[PDB]
Amino acid sequence: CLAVPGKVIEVNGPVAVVDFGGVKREVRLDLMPDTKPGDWVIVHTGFAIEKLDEKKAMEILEAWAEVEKAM
Repeated sequence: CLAVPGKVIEVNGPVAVVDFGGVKREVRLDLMPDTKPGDWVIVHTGFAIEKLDEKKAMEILEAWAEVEKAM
């Protein structure tokens, strides 16, 4: 919905491929260089700015679903 987490599926140096609901995008990892496939990330202007796990990604999606329903 807005800055929704994506799943890191590939890492090549400072560039990752990250899957956002089926749509893969290239994402820069310079700010989080330890990121690995299987991690989740929040992305701002093409750069991963937070690394998170699946559990937290789920909770964020649940919150979005809730705010959207509430509005």
